[PDB]
Amino acid sequence: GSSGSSGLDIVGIWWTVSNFGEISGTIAIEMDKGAYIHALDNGLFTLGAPHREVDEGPSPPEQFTAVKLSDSRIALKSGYGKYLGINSDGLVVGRSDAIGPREQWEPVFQDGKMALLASNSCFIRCNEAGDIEAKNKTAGEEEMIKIRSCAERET
Repeated sequence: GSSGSSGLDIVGIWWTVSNFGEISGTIAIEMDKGAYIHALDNGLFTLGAPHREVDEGPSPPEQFTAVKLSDSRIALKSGYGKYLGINSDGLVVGRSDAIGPREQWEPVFQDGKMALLASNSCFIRCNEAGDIEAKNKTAGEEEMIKIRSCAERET
């Protein structure tokens, strides 16, 4: 050991992005410490169980496909084959094969931090019960997520 890639948090085949321009293609998001955003067939989303190992990749449904559009907006595609669109109530759901307003997203980056902001001018997070909904504009400490990419590197 004593060599590899110091500076960027890389795990297995996923590396943390630096800016929006880097956030492209298949990517994975992490809300909790180890837990990832899971998807449901019924049309809901809950926090999936965390990983026991240190170096491991997320599940097929846990992963999401990012797509650049405009105005620093990217489209997320659930592993099931749908687009992550926020409901009227404010619950992160995925039941549409199109890129609508609710499907549109707007990532942020301040002092290194970052948070997935919905089209309703509000961030998103999950609860202990497993209810993923959009929170107020206020960005809490837990609200901070870790965006990871698994695209072609330059090494």
